[PDB]
Amino acid sequence: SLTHRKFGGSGGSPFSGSGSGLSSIAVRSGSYLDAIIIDGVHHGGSGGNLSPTFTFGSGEYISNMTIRSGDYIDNISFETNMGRRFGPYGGSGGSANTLSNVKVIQINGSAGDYLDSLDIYYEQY
Repeated sequence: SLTHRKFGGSGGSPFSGSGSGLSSIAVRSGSYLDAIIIDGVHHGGSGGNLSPTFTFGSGEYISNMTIRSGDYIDNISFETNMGRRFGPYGGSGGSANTLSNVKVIQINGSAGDYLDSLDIYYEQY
């Protein structure tokens, strides 16, 4: 069943993922998530360090995700259905929330200098 969940604060300007799906993800992070790079498109600032890009294989998707957040996105980590891991990247602030047994289909959000928020569209199993 398809649903969505917002994480983080109220600031920044809105962005969207590609629209249908999600082919690759990288982040910039320090103490917080500075940026999320979705399908090669940058959303957020130029601070922090750039992660390697995670590129989803055929039949591969985000299945479990842990996000630390307060007013911003502090940390992102995920696992896929193929057992691959991304992160954790970011700091230790905020509070943790986990999507468990999902299939993420799109990531939208809001950003300025940092990644303020994410709105994750996923199938909840």
